Amino acid sequence: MPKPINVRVTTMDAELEFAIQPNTTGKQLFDQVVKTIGLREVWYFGLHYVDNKGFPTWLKLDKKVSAQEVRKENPLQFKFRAKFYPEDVAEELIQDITQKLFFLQVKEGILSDEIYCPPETAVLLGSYAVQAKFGDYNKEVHKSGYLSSERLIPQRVMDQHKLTRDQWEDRIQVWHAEHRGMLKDNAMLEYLKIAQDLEMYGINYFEIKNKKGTDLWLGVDALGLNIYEKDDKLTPKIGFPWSEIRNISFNDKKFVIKPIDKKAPDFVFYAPRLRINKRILQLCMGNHELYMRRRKPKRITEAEKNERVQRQLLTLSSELSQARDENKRTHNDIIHNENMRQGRDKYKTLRQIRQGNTKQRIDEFEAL
Repeated sequence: MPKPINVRVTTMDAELEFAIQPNTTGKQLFDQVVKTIGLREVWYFGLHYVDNKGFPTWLKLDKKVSAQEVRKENPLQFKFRAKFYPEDVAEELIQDITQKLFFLQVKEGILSDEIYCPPETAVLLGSYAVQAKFGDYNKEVHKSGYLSSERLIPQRVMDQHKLTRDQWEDRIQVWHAEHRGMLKDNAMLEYLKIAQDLEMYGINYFEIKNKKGTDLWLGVDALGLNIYEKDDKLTPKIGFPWSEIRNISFNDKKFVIKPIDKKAPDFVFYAPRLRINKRILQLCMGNHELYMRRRKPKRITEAEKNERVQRQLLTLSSELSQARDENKRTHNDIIHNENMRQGRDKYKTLRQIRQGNTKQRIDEFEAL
């Protein structure tokens, strides 16, 4: 008689605990999870685990779960998370639940400083998250200190302003009040629309090298491939949109990305670890396929589309200037500020690094 296998699956805000069988496939486990939570925009999501050798792995839906060398423990431990992001959160997400799971996952990344976020944006996001959780601010319900348990902003932002925790709470409350009338779901959407303009939003970074051995980063996202220099993960230097990419493959350490324009050269780079390379391939093909499906069945910021949000950000800029402690800036702070001083942003930079033909950009790449 087959022995049942106890599993535990967590989403950003729930846990599921049930038993599967030795013949249960990843797809069957995945389907049980999404059905339980009522999630139907399944193309964005996957189950993540650690294998019996210590490596973070995404579950294959085709294979038996018992055959994927999941770390032996009772219960087996999985995390249900977004593996891919939409190109534009505003145009694409359909369900409340889908929006929520993205909102929670992105917010976790911002708060942990996995995703760099400048002070004024961080604070405004914080106030939108507060609107989402609490609903309309009401002085007679939300007495002083209602925010005392909240993770409002990244520690870095707190470290560089001469404000107390109580002052941070006072300031976030004022902005919370500004969002009166906004449905919780739309506050979650507004949060995502703001966050999606961040330099590091939605990007998976991988250590790579060009031919002459220069250490670089590869960025894989819904829009395409970016190349970063070793000490600057905010500012891509060279870019290849998915529209120019025919296929992606690798062998051992060598990645070959072929062009749609057959007369263009191949984009070639190196990455040292087999397991990581399998993941890079999956992320590339996955993002590429979604990209193509959107088109064959000029990007601006949320601030630029949304005059009110634009004013809110600049009002916060003025409000935070006095309290700023200029000796507390981090490396990423410094990079971001210099980009801003030059008038740059995510989309301007993306268009800039994508100019020139494929060969010119590959030649730049090999020169780094």
